[PDB]
Amino acid sequence: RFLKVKNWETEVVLTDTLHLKSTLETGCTEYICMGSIMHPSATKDQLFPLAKEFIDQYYSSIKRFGSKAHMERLEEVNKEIDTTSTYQLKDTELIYGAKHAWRNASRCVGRIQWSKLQVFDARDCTTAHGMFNYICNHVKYATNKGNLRSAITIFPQRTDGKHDFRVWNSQLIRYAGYKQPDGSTLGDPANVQFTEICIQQGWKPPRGRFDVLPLLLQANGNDPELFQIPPELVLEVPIRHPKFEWFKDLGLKWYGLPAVSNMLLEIGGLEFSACPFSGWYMGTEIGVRDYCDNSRYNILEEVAKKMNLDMRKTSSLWKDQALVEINIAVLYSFQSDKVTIVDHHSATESFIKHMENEYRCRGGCPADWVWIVPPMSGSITPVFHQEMLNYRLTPSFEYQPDPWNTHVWK
Amino acid sequence: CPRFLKVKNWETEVVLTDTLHLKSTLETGCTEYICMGSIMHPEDVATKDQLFPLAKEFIDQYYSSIKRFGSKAHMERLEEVNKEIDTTSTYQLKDTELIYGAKHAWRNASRCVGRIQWSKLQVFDARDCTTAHGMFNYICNHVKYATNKGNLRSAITIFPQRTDGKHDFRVWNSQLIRYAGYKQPDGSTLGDPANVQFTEICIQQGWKPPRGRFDVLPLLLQANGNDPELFQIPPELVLEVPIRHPKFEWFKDLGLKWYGLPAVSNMLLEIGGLEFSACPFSGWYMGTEIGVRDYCDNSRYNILEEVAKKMNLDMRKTSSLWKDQALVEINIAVLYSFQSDKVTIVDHHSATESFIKHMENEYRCRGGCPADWVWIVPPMSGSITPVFHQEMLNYRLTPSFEYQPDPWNTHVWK
Ligand code: HEM
Ligand code: HEM
Ligand SMILES: Cc1cc(N)nc(CCc2cc(F)cc(CC[C@@H]3CCCN3)c2)c1
Ligand SMILES: Cc1cc(N)nc(CCc2cc(F)cc(CC[C@@H]3CCCN3)c2)c1
Ligand SMILES: C[C@H](O)[C@H](O)[C@H]1CNc2nc(N)[nH]c(=O)c2N1
Ligand SMILES: C[C@H](O)[C@H](O)[C@H]1CNc2nc(N)[nH]c(=O)c2N1
Ligand SMILES: [Zn+2]
Repeated sequence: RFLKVKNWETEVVLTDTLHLKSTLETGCTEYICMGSIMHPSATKDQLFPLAKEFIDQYYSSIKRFGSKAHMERLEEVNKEIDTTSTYQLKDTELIYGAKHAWRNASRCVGRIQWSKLQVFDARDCTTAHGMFNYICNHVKYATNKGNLRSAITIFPQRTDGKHDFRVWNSQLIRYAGYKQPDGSTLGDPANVQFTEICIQQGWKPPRGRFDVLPLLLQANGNDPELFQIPPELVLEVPIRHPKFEWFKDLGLKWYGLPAVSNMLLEIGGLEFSACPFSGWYMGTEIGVRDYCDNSRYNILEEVAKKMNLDMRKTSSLWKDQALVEINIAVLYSFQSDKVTIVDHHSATESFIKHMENEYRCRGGCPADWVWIVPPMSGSITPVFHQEMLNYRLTPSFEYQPDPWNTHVWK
Repeated sequence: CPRFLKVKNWETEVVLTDTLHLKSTLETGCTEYICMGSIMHPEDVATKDQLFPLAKEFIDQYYSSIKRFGSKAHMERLEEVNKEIDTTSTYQLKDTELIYGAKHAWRNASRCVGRIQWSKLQVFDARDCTTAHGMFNYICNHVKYATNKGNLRSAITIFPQRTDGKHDFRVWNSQLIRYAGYKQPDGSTLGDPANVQFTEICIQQGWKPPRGRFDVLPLLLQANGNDPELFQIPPELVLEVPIRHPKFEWFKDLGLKWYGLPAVSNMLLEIGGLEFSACPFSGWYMGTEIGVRDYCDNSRYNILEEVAKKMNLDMRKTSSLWKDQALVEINIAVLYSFQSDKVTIVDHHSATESFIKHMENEYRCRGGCPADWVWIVPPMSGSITPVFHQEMLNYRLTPSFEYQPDPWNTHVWK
């Protein structure tokens, strides 16, 4: 049945019909909502209807549903699943599938850009060296000297589960984290375990606060191999503040390119376990979560100190004030270095415009309020006031197990 | 449905196990295929047959809570209730049950961050009320008790339950204390834009409006399904706080103030299948309710622009974050003003920390704690509060507070 969503600030009401096309589970039931749970919980027989569904919607998108080309594609695919227990996507299908996995990503506030995605087909890759070459090309292309461009690189699909392609890095570019003797942590605390795996694998750590991690790449189920991304390919931004002259002295920097490399791309029942994708940052991703999460860089105290704020009571809101200044700094630094970045006001504004576009042309837009609303100043952004329906459309990006839990070494 | 559900805190890695969800009752609005977790709201009167098991379930729960389950007094209460539903199509709660039920409706309110306080609720039994004048008396006493000269105390006043649906008690006000809002001929709004409709109802009903920026609305009170009647709350019972800033001397020049007592009066209390359509309850504010929503929502008092001007902020680019900057200062002022006037208020850091402690205790002692993340996380600085990182399960337990239709939409005028 048709569902309505209201914006409580503008009184705009949209009608969702698109949800009628979803299949696999949200995690919720009529009795229990799991909207804030981060991760809720093939064969020839399972494969064809999934392939059929996908081919059907592809040919429906290019206005040739039921065509001879459509009819023959279905036959070709069925015949191929028959003999090889799988099938291969056409290039046009791969590109359509990747764009729509982004289009369907309910947790992404950046989806107004969804159809401008550069798709790199790396399905001919066979070795970690080949993966490294492809990933370098991606990074170089996507960075584009600061004028960032959205991109995805797609490695060979899963076959028997024993020969998976995986990027072991959760993101292509991240800073190392080190467990110090005294008990504290140097670098990025989120990456302490992964940093230790790289060290355990032969990586010589500079033990700095912003050491770019090496790539750990697994091809065709083999042991992963270490690679250093060439430093000229890694664009970084020193963080400074437009008024606080002392801010530069904090010694902070971040990288310009956000590139998720641990997710799984599902298209027509096919599983692409290595599909690193990248866009550009929303300022709060760095300024709020990376720098101010207690379990991350945790710099609020220091900043509030230099701001000489009253830090004895919570109700002075010293944390909130230091937080805003940090996020001003990040946006100012990127903009000053002409590195693409978006603030949470502009991004959420664009997302409301996108939703309206999608309801008009597509009959809806799956969206996860819990992730869409920014981690600071929530209700002064327009998505706070926007009701959203969340549901799962395919093609899609999914979570998968960390490779160091599933991999049986040499 | 699975016996155990786990929730993780992603900052602390603490994992909690929920069994309480097995007792969930009505719908969330969600399905296997769609989640409605961000949807704000996702005559008929229970029949004899619908009422029996709802009453039994509640009575069983009550007698379990007092460690007398299966006792003689328990079986006798069951029998008395059953006969009463049989002979009168309804039944009456004992005072003990009424108090237990109200406290648990609060305990079960998944959208409430203040529930660590739930067992400390003063319950006022107004089921002997017959007239709007009497409702007025009960509500004034509630307000005065709850206000306690600034040392606020949580309270609920419970008016007679629904009978046939044609004799409902209702407070027409959505909250006991709100400021009027006036639409002007040029399209601008004076006062609180949120209350323009209700304000015009009051004016039609005979209220003489002072037409100012902070006019306390009168009470519009309906007893026994009769037409509602207007009453002015004695102004000495309405504690207010002028808003000033500990640093910006000019902040007081904005002429802002707010009332001390948040008191919701449009919700329905369900206990044992009985429906209490008039049950105003009150607590104390979290600062952001005022500083972020009331003052800074664009469709509310919307003062961000004027605060930013007096702060001399660059307001031409959003990326200067001038809005965020002014928002923080406004919320510093609100907390500073309440604390200085010794009126109870809690900041969002303290409230959410207490809520996590509460939720952990509930998981351990009760087997769970329904919580609505979308409502629990504060409207500013979300991720620097501990609830942001906390996975939650949302489900409906009874006794409960529920939404109900606005009374002007359903009332049959006499
Ligand atoms: C182009 C600019 C983009 C912006 C500004 C943007 C913004 C964001 C933000 C702020 C998040 C939340 C991330 C987090 O909290 O960890 C997110 C999530 C996500 N984005 Fe986008 N994004 C962009 C591009 C892309 C692209 C190119 C793709 C894929 C082709 C994509 C797919 C996703 C997915 C699948 C998630 C959810 C990830 C998860 O569940 O952990 N995004 N995006
Ligand atoms: C004692 C201090 C209390 C605090 C600090 C507190 C805090 C809050 C806050 C911040 C909200 C969100 C309100 C909004 O955004 O409109 C809320 C909602 C709610 N509170 Fe509490 N509260 C308190 C007392 C109470 C009491 C005494 C009751 C009932 C007996 C109660 C029941 C509820 C309910 C049912 C909601 C959901 C309201 C809705 O859906 O509109 N609270 N509370
Ligand atoms: C494509 C893209 C664009 C954009 N602006 N941001 C992203 C996310 C980038 C990112 C970059 C990064 F370094 C780390 C993470 C992980 C965040 C954790 C893991 C899951 C829950 N939270 C994510 C991707
Ligand atoms: C008991 C209680 C304590 C507390 N701190 N806050 C509350 C809520 C008080 C309140 C006070 C108020 F003035 C308005 C509201 C509801 C505002 C909007 C209208 C539609 C959805 N929400 C709520 C109650
Ligand atoms: C659309 C969304 O559900 C709506 O704006 C909600 C979000 N969370 C909220 N949270 C609280 N505490 N109060 C609210 O009024 C709202 N509004
Ligand atoms: C428990 C909760 O689901 C978790 O902290 C979520 C909340 N919302 C989020 N939103 C975004 N964009 N990113 C996140 O990592 C999270 N974390
Ligand atoms: Zn749900």
